[PDB]
Amino acid sequence: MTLPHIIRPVEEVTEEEIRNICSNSREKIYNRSLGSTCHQCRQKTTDTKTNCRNPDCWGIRGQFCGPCLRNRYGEEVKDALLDPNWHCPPCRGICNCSFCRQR
Amino acid sequence: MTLPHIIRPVEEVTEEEIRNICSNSREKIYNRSLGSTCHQCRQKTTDTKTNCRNPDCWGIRGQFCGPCLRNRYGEEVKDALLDPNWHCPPCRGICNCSFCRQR
DNA sequence: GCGACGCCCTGTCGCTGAGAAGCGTTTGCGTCGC
DNA sequence: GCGACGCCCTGTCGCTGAGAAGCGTTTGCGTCGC
Ligand SMILES: [Mg+2]
Ligand SMILES: [Zn+2]
Ligand SMILES: [Zn+2]
Ligand SMILES: [Zn+2]
Ligand SMILES: [Zn+2]
Ligand SMILES: [Zn+2]
Ligand SMILES: [Zn+2]
Repeated sequence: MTLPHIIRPVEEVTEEEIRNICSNSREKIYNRSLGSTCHQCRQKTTDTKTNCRNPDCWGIRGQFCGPCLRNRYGEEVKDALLDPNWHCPPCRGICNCSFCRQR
Repeated sequence: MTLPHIIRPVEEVTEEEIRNICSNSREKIYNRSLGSTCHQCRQKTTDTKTNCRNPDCWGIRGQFCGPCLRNRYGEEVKDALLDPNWHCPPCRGICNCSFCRQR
């Protein structure tokens, strides 16, 4: 029951995907089917999340919303999506979410 | 895709289950459907395996065949099945299988 | 001390259930003679 | 050094793919006045 992690090439990031990056946590649209869960805030919403490009990454641990990457790590989702070598904070061992920081 | 770990009470261990404990690795009967995998030797066979009674155990990591528990840990499967508090070597942190010992 | 109301940077954790498995290439050792 | 054949305690590792996710109870702070 692990969601397959697919690495999206930087050249295939579209303008609509960039525009649908969340700019405020309260503006999110929840969808139990088409939404994607942010690893940090654990909300399943339809705004664009990051895509970890580490081949050894798995599941949703690499998916971060606009506000969460902005506020918890000082990184922009738009920059991460256009970064060919971007690795998620869990991959880098620097994730400060409520679960990863006690561990 | 994790096999549910069910704790079998000692009072419900039957005579047939005891008799079907493997006494020699070469006598095992392989069955891809009704067999059970031994965590140590990773063979899926129909001989009786151990049942870890630690509630926090999960999956097949607690299932050990007769010869493997006998040879790798000096414990008898019959004694382990009749032990109300028996915990698998992975739970005890003493598993010496090819995977757990490099880790 | 517990939570209101402004401020600026517009924000977060709890809980359950989660945490592989098994086919394939798989079976000890020591002392010999290839 | 690589693998045969006896011995006794009758035996084991490699590899792929595996390694949660998301609903619920969820949103910063400081300084006030309850
Ligand atoms: Mg799973
Ligand atoms: Zn988030
Ligand atoms: Zn990652
Ligand atoms: Zn984390
Ligand atoms: Zn075994
Ligand atoms: Zn166990
Ligand atoms: Zn092990």
